[PDB]
Amino acid sequence: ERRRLGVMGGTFDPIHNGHLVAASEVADRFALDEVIFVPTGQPWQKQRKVSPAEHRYLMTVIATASNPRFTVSRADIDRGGATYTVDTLTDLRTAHPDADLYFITGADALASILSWENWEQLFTLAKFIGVSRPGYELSSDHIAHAELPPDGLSLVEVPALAISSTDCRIRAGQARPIWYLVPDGVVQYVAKHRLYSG
Amino acid sequence: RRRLGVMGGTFDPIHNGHLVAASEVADRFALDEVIFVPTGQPRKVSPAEHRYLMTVIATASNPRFTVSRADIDRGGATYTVDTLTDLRTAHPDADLYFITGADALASILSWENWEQLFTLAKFIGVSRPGYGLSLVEVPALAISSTDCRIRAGQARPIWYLVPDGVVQYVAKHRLYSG
Ligand SMILES: NC(=O)c1ccc[n+]([C@@H]2O[C@H](COP(=O)([O-])OP(=O)(O)OC[C@H]3O[C@@H](n4cnc5c(N)ncnc54)[C@H](OP(=O)(O)O)[C@@H]3O)[C@@H](O)[C@H]2O)c1
Ligand SMILES: NC(=O)c1ccc[n+]([C@@H]2O[C@H](COP(=O)([O-])OP(=O)(O)OC[C@H]3O[C@@H](n4cnc5c(N)ncnc54)[C@H](OP(=O)(O)O)[C@@H]3O)[C@@H](O)[C@H]2O)c1
Ligand SMILES: Nc1ncnc2[nH]cnc12
Ligand SMILES: Nc1ncnc2[nH]cnc12
Repeated sequence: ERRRLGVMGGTFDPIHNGHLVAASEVADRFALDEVIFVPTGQPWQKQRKVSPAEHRYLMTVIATASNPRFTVSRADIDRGGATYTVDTLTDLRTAHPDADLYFITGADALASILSWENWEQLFTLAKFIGVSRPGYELSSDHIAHAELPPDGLSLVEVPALAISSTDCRIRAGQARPIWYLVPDGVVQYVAKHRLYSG
Repeated sequence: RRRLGVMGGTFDPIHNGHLVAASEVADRFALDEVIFVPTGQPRKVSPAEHRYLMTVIATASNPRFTVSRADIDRGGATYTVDTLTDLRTAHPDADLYFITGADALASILSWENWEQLFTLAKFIGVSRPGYGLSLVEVPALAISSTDCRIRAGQARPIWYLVPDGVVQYVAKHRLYSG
């Protein structure tokens, strides 16, 4: 029986309960033995100043610590240059050569992955799961510009992804509470390091 | 004057969406405290003691949240005019703000003694996005107690939907499984 590993890729600025719900749901639905959270090292620059990678890594560790089936990888953080998912999966394939990999991320990010990165490598390395919030309307036809390999892509709606990291950052900047949006431990970490209150 | 939130609901189970909503309303309306009030109840509803205890577990860590037994101890059906009359007596010099799901509050004119309701408190309805009385949209209310019960019954996880402590409470008392 091959091990089945989720690879949960995100910038996580901050990680929030929506991400955790999504990973837990996908792990159960796809019978995953473990979910490996991989915070981005250097996410693509958007028109936005991302917290230092070490802060995002620690928040992800804090958030996932209590789950026996979650862990955190530094694979992207400890690779120089912009983060690309072919590289993420090559590294994890190396560290887990006998495992079946399932890469999990937001539906919108998965569209970007498929539009820029090489499909031959991507679908040789893993299957893909796109998770989306209520009201987000994307078809599997629209997530790619062409037909995808057989069982290569699944899409999963997760109601708790109504919670967004952007909303958490704005609230923190406005000195509005992020209790219950964001895990205990992470709330206090955000505040004492003043990550968004600047 | 002191400003008190009154967070009314059946809470079967209480979940992180409820906690998010109460936290936002308390901040937005500068409430000194939010009192959670589990509804009295006779669709098989979990016994009132279990719903009360889950709500206590869920709110314990917040210095400004507490839980009242006023509805479950009254006996018989819950009417909010009774809830507010009880709390008005318990806190005679407080401005009350009654908070619950906007879908519930939509029928307030059909609730018992609506005339007295609007003299006793201000009303705040919290809703998920896409939705006298103020309305507050709360993205986290995409999480619903119905979804939590369905999952638990199907032996699917409710981690992170429901607070720590409440997850394990639900399972060890087999509330929805079976
Ligand atoms: N165009 C790109 O940015 C791009 C290109 C190639 C590869 N990737 C990979 O795509 C993944 C996401 O990168 P990002 O987080 O930087 O994209 P993002 O553009 O910051 O976020 C895009 C959307 O996806 C959601 N999201 C991101 N990761 C998620 C996750 N693990 N679970 C659920 N929802 C998630 C975000 O919600 P929140 O804000 O709530 O997370 C947001 O709504 C990373 O592994 C990254 O290496 C991204
Ligand atoms: N005659 C009356 O005076 C009268 C009549 C009806 C209701 N009420 C009062 O209305 C309140 C709701 O009763 P219910 O909970 O039994 O209604 P419900 O019909 O069980 O649920 C109605 C909707 O409201 C949501 N909800 C309930 N309480 C909430 C809260 N505190 N914050 C956010 N969403 C909430 C539910 O989501 P979840 O399932 O996720 O909570 C559901 O979507 C109680 O205080 C009840 O006494 C009074
Ligand atoms: N899935 C899980 N199993 C056990 N303990 C947990 N704590 C948080 N998530 C958990
Ligand atoms: N709003 C809050 N203030 C202080 N400690 C808390 N713990 C959980 N919620 C809290």
